[PDB]
Amino acid sequence: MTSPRNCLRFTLLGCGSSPGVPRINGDWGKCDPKNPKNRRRRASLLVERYDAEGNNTVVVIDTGPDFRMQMIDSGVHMLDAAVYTHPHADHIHGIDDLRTYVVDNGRLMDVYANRLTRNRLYDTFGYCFETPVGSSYPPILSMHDIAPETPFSIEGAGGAIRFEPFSQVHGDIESLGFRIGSVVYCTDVSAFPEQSLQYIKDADVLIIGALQYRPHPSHFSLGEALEWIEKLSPKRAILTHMHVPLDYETVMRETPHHVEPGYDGLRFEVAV
Amino acid sequence: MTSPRNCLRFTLLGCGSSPGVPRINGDWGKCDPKNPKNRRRRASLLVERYDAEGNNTVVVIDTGPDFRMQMIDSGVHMLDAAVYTHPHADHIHGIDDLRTYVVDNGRLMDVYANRLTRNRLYDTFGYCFETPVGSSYPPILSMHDIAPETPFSIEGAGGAIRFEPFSQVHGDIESLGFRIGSVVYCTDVSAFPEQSLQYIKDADVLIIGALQYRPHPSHFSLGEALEWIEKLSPKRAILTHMHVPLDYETVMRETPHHVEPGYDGLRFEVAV
Ligand SMILES: Nc1ncnc2c1ncn2[C@@H]1O[C@H](COP(=O)(O)O)[C@@H](O)[C@H]1O
Ligand SMILES: Nc1ncnc2c1ncn2[C@@H]1O[C@H](COP(=O)(O)O)[C@@H](O)[C@H]1O
Ligand SMILES: [K+]
Ligand SMILES: [K+]
Ligand SMILES: [Mn+2]
Ligand SMILES: [Mn+2]
Ligand SMILES: [Mn+2]
Ligand SMILES: [Mn+2]
Repeated sequence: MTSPRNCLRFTLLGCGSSPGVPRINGDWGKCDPKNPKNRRRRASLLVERYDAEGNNTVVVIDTGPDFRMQMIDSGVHMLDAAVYTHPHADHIHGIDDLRTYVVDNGRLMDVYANRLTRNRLYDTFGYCFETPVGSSYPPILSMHDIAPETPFSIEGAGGAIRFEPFSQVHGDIESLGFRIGSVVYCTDVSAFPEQSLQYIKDADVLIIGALQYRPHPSHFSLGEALEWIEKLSPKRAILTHMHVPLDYETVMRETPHHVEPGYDGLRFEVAV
Repeated sequence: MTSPRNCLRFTLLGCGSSPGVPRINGDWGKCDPKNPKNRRRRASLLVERYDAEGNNTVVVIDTGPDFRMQMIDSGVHMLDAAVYTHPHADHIHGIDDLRTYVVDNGRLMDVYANRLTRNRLYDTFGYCFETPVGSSYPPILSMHDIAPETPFSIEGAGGAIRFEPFSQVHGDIESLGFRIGSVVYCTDVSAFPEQSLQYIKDADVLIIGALQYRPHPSHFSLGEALEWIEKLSPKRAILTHMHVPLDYETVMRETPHHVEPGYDGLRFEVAV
């Protein structure tokens, strides 16, 4: 058997900070421009469940500006739902590209967001939900609420994928993290509230944001992320949302064996 | 002399329709997937003026979702201004990526838009103009009005670039086209008003949208674009905003010698 079966499969679609690596002006920072692993798209995760016959349920976490190229390069040509962490540009400005799937599926695309995120999507992308005055474009999205500490499930051809959302502090706003089975996704986080600890401890894989070496008001530094990894004892940790000071080979050396920097297209399967 | 001097230089950053080619679901339509010229980013044009010493003024027309990769691949690492045609997703959803230049230039990025476009950018990207409640992010953009039949000039290190905007019908809304010297850029157009004809006739290069073979309410078909090219007698025409029915090699054969389909990265210099 040479295709995925009886598993969850995770693909790190993007592992960069908000301006990407390099920045738009060609700035690679301290990254080796010759290592393709240092070319970073904006942060996003693809989550799939495969059954015994290889049928799949497919869910994306965040639709940033790189969403179209991320999906094309993933090789996965269908989508059941999108789930959002928070309403920052690098996580939402690719939303229009969900249109194609609406035509393929013959129904509105199910999207999942908390109230803060939803209310900002309605402000800035209202035409995706309701046809405005002077337009003939039908809406393309169907909104579902999510909230910390309330699990939700997304159905599809591979069976249901159950998400456990939890609260994160992200500078001056809240973002969501998610546990999916044994795998935890924590991007855009500067502190973990006490009530969220149960969701983040004892993960088989912890995917955790580490922006740079120096402190930043909205994200963990590398040292802060490593302190959390030591406390939470994941079997493996993968760093994400990495900015131009963090070079792949350098960070690989500086971190424990069970910890690695992410790279775009990083893919693994786990039991379900 | 092996770098540009004493010229205008134009780069077709993107030549695709709104979902790109291929679509996000991997659909190439009738395009040969093996020809790299058929991989199309969303429509945008880079305009540069170089002086005798190779100093440049750099202006982008539209900042769609592909804007960051377009600029990186262009090799041009600075920007003086952005000019907008109309407020559709494929032309504006990359706007946040102007942030990097604001830091480099030490001043807000000058953006140019008509009232319709400006009012939609304020709705959907207000935080780029004014810090909202609960935020510490400074604004990044400085807005300037443009209107059909009123020329405007953008200053920079290579000298001024003079734009002549004009009205286009684009289905149920108006879009702007621009003449820059001898070069005319007409994307997202389904009809030309009589008063715009003076700007589009007798171009050295006419860059004109041709979506597909079949009629569409918002864009010229290939046949309609060719009818206009015959009436307007440009020396050379380049087709843009091309959707998945239009294969590069096929359209090259079907069109007169002085007419060609565009491709991403297409670049030419003209006298100033
Ligand atoms: N009010 C806002 N709405 C959406 N995006 C914002 C807002 N304010 C700032 N941003 C952008 O959100 C991103 C913040 O990046 P991060 O450091 O990854 O939390 C940057 O792309 C900012 O330019
Ligand atoms: N009210 C709106 N604001 C912004 N973009 C829109 C709106 N309505 C539709 N669109 C998108 O704008 C694009 C229209 O594409 P075009 O066929 O190139 O004119 C598509 O990406 C649409 O999903
Ligand atoms: K390591
Ligand atoms: K031809
Ligand atoms: Mn972010
Ligand atoms: Mn953020
Ligand atoms: Mn368009
Ligand atoms: Mn349009």
